[PDB]
Amino acid sequence: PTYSEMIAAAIRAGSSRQSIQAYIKSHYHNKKEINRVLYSLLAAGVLKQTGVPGSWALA
Amino acid sequence: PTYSEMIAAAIRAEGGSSRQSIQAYIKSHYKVNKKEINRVLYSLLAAGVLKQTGVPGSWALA
DNA sequence: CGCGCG
DNA sequence: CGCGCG
Repeated sequence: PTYSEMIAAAIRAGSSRQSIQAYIKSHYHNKKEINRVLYSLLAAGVLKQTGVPGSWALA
Repeated sequence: PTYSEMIAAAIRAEGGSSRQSIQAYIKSHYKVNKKEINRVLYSLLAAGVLKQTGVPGSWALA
């Protein structure tokens, strides 16, 4: 479905960008593209950051 | 001339040079983006040709 | 190496 | 907004 729901499913299943990226490919693109979506949701209040590497979780 | 030669020439003409300073000098003396300049500046930093002196940081010969 | 950057 | 990154 939409990238936000696929990322939400990855977190439900603190998850990193690499974890989220691997969940989407193995269940359903490049590091830059996924990062843009992750930071767009962070700007909108859907996600929260917890570093190096970037760990993501649902707000 | 090579990027190292253009960058050095930009640094000497400064009256301590910023990336935009080096970029503007090159673009009006030879008319040759941000990633390509920073690639060379930070490479010449690694080889000891240049030194940093902040945000975005100023460049100078070593 | 965190990088998403326009 | 520092970004050079591969």
